[PDB]
Amino acid sequence: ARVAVLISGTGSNLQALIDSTREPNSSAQIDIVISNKAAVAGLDKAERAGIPTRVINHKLYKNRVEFDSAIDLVLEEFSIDIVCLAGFMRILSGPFVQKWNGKMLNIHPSLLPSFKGSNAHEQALETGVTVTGCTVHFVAEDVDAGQIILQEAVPVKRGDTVATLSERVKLAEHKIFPAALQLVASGTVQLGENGKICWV
Ligand SMILES: Nc1nc2ccn(CCCCCc3ccc(C(=O)N[C@@H](CCC(=O)O)C(=O)O)s3)c2c(=O)[nH]1
Ligand SMILES: NCC(=O)N[C@@H]1O[C@H](COP(=O)([O-])[O-])[C@@H](O)[C@H]1O
Repeated sequence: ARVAVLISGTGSNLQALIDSTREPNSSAQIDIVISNKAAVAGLDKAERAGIPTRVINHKLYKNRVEFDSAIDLVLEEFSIDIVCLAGFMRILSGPFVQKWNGKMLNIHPSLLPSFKGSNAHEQALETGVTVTGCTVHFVAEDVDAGQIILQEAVPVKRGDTVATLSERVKLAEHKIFPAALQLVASGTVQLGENGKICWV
């Protein structure tokens, strides 16, 4: 399965995916890394690994559909089968999400459905949970319909901040995200006709 990784920043999840896809038994190959922001560290990791990179500045487009079209064109150029969102900070348009339904994964730093949206760690700390975690799910038009592939719980320690909590959660992301990619790329997991997760 040919994979694109969309990033917006540091790219530690990207790096975890690169490491796992270079394993002999990997069913996924990363063929293109797309950032919406230039000069982010995730682009260096991609280039260091020999993976083509494309910057597609969302700010240069009129709306999301024009921006998403630029991305979709690169995905077609590279004959992509699967799209991993790994720190991607742009909400995607409905038709794009529809087109890639059942083919686009996302890592989210909470135990969905808890703490949706952009500041999950902030919300978790404000709420005072002692257990949080991360979630790999298929992307639907809203974070609510996205079918969940894997999750891993992570403890919240007393005194945790966004910096320390996100550091601990990221260790779990770097585990379940490569595993979830391997599950989908190998055909072991897919969206069924029900639209719910199907294990083969
Ligand atoms: N249709 C759809 N699209 C996408 C893209 C990722 N996910 C799944 C990941 C869900 C994680 C939560 C969030 C991700 C991005 C957020 C956001 O607010 N982006 C602002 C810029 C904010 C900023 O950087 O200051 C914007 O795009 O305007 S929130 C989805 C999805 O499930 N459905
Ligand atoms: N909007 C979703 C979101 O906030 N996802 C989070 O962004 C980080 C990306 O880090 P990375 O660039 O080092 O992989 C990850 O911690 C991921 O859980």
